[PDB]
Amino acid sequence: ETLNGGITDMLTELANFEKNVSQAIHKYNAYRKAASVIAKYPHKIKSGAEAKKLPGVGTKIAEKIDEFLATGKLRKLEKIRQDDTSSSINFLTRVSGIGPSAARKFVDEGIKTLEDLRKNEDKLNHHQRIGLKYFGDFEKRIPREEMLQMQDIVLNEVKKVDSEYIATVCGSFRRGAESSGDMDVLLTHPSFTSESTKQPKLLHQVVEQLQKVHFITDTLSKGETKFMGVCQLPSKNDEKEYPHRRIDIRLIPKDQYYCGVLYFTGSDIFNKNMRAHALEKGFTINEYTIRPLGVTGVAGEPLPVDSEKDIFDYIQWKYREPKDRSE
DNA sequence: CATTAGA
DNA sequence: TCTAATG
Ligand SMILES: [Mn+2]
Ligand SMILES: [Mn+2]
Ligand code: NA
Ligand code: NA
Repeated sequence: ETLNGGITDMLTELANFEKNVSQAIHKYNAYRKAASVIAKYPHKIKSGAEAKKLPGVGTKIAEKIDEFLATGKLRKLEKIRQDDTSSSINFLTRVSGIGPSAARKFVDEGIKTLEDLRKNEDKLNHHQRIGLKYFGDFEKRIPREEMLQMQDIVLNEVKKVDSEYIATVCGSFRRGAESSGDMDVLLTHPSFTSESTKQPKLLHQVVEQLQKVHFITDTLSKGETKFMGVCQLPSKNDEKEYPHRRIDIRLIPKDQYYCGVLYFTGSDIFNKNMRAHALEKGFTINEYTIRPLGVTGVAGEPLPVDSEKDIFDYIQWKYREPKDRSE
């Protein structure tokens, strides 16, 4: 957790690099498994040879480990950190819609900067355009103060469209969090479940509402169950307008909500931990359900849930407020 | 791990 | 269709 800190961090740097710059998935995957075990390793690593004793640690990494233990740095790391081309990819990548792939392509074409991106808006598709347009706004955290204003809007229309809708702004926002990356709203309706062969309008309607009143300003992607967009708080009596925010609305079969909702509420750790517990408690929990575990190894049979309570109940735990869904 | 774009 | 990108 810290006794192995640099080791891990250098390794992660290295790893990341294979994966983005080059396309060395394997090396790339090499580094993480390594980086993952050296972390669990309960003691301070004094040499490569020692690390080496680890699973995943080959001759390759040991070596790096030495140079790093030996001198406060790593050449290859030093070299990569420097290099303009690789530098450039880590950056273009910043744009929503840009990934390694395009980053490499763009680069090899001479697009290294935001400016270049502009001059060639044409080489970019709609998602990336939007990403470019809102670059600045995209990196800015979401003040809960705002988070609450937004939620208030969204719930407001939803209802207005159909009173039957059930919406839940999930995430850290849900989890108390002072700020948040983007708004995730879970959506479900009663006339929509497992079987009940869709109702795409169900997603569309609201999406339509939100736009009608200007909360939604752009669409990264709209399907029949997931909508990825851009929203924004009405710029008041002027002097102050609101940064453009990433928003994801998702449709759900009412018969999956809480799991869903459970799930997204996280925290990643609360999850797994909650998930690990369902196992002893003779179950299984995943994004959509919770099935009783049968001795024969595995088993099935979807337990019926009417709230996040039902689930705790099931696995017989303490109902944890979102607030304390921390770990 | 799964959904939407795209070309 | 594959293949990219975000979650
Ligand atoms: Mn989020
Ligand atoms: Mn999200
Ligand atoms: Na080994
Ligand atoms: Na990006």
